[PDB]
Amino acid sequence: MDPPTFTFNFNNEPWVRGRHETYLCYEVERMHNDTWVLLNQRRGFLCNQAPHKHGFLEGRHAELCFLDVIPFWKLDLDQDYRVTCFTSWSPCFSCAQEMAKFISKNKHVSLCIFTARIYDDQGRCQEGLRTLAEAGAKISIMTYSEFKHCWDTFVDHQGCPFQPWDGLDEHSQDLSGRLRAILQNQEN
Ligand SMILES: [Zn+2]
Repeated sequence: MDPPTFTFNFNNEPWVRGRHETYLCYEVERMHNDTWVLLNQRRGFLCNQAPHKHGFLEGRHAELCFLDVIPFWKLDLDQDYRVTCFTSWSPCFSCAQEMAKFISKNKHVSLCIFTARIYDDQGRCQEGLRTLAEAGAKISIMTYSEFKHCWDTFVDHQGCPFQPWDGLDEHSQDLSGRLRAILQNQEN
């Protein structure tokens, strides 16, 4: 892990050059009712690009890979599991359907996804976002404070301190307004 490894992916603001880049960072934790074990010491990353070794990209979603990663770890249903995924983009329609059904098959795992920015892939898909909030695990806008936590865990700040600002958080407040509308329509 490099000190700016997390900042590099988040510093993709300029990536708007006509190329599509996806960066996903996630962590896994084991929790027991008697005690809680934090495997934060280890971490991993997922990309939405298909494997280069087979040749040209064949098609792989970064968010979809994480959902398949849980079942690959053969997690125990009798043991509590807490998994968090850090991503900054909207999920593909195929991922929305899998995210809702996935939790239905595993409600014993606490899954939380933070999106720095949310863009609607298509219109009339507002219903998918509402369902995604209910079954698409818990989703919230990443705040600078939350970013600081990922900064220490994903990168060894030892010797390399991160200086956070309330600039990105200001944009999140406006984004929360649009997202609030989706949650505001939460019919009782
Ligand atoms: Zn997908």
